[PDB]
Amino acid sequence: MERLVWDKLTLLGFLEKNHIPQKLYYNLSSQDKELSAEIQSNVTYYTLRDANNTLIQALIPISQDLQIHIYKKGEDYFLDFIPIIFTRKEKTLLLSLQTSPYQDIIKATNDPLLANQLMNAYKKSVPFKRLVKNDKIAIVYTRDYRVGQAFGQPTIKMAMVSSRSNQYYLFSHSNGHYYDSKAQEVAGFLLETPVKYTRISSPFSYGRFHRPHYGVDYAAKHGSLIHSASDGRVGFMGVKAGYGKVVEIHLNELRLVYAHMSAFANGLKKGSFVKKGQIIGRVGSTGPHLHFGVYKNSRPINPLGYIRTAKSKLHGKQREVFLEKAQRSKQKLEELLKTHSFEKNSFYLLEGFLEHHHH
Ligand code: NI
Ligand code: NI
Ligand SMILES: [Zn+2]
Repeated sequence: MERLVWDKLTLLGFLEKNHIPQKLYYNLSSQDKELSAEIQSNVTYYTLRDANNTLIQALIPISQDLQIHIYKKGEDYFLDFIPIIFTRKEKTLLLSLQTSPYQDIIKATNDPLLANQLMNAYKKSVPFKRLVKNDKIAIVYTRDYRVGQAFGQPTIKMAMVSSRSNQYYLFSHSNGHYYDSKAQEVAGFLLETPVKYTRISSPFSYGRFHRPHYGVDYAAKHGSLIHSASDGRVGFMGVKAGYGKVVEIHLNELRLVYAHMSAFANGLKKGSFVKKGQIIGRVGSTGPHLHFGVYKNSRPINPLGYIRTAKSKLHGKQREVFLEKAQRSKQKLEELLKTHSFEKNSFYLLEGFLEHHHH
């Protein structure tokens, strides 16, 4: 297949451009239409054409693990939402600061995405802002690959920065949030419910085997006020097929989506800075509901996990398992730092983490 980069088309625009009957979109359920609205610009997608240059297949990612599959069978086109098959690689970055955290990470990885994730993860960290030459930064992270090619964003499993001989750790969890070594949340966001809803008509779902919905649908009256769940900056504001009128707001590594609006607030525009609690529009059905979506580092995440008044902590068996892994991870990081000298090199980018050792 040809590997290409998505630019500005909608699904419908893509169908039109390639002479695929547009009913393939119009016939979708409203849930599938919402799903189809999340094709991001710059995603890598795949196409296959026949001798006539007719589009006979396409694979278009809508998340890190779901994609649209369009294919011609006999005389007709079909559209499925299917899993993405991928390979995951783990690396360990070990770094002695030479210039700035950001520049050094780029030097060692050539990856702005990872560098931005670290800055964001430590955004409120006082020791982080006070890092100086020869302070240490370690990151254990994974990246996902499709036929050899990385896609989406990396995932930080563990990070550590040292300042004045003290080490400041954070760890990911399968729930998508970061935790310190006492299993309490760090680098969180306190989001507020953005509308007065009558009920949640459809919660967030990965749709995973034991259905995918990448937001929360809040049933509300047409015209109900919609308030920003957070501070941030408006990125997009307008109409997207499947979402109707929508506002997107960015804050650190979050993108927050508010869809199906009947109207935007007067004077709101692309680039507007907004405050948590500020009115950004009104509920519509462009019956009525607000679709509220949250994306961390490009990946959809359950918004409800961040609507809380306090910082989260892990509990029960989740806490036990976490702390066990955290201890093992900390011990292993020390061993790796002992066995890779910053006299020889300012950084090391190592294959794997727990299994990494020499002979
Ligand atoms: Ni090594
Ligand atoms: Ni061995
Ligand atoms: Zn929805």
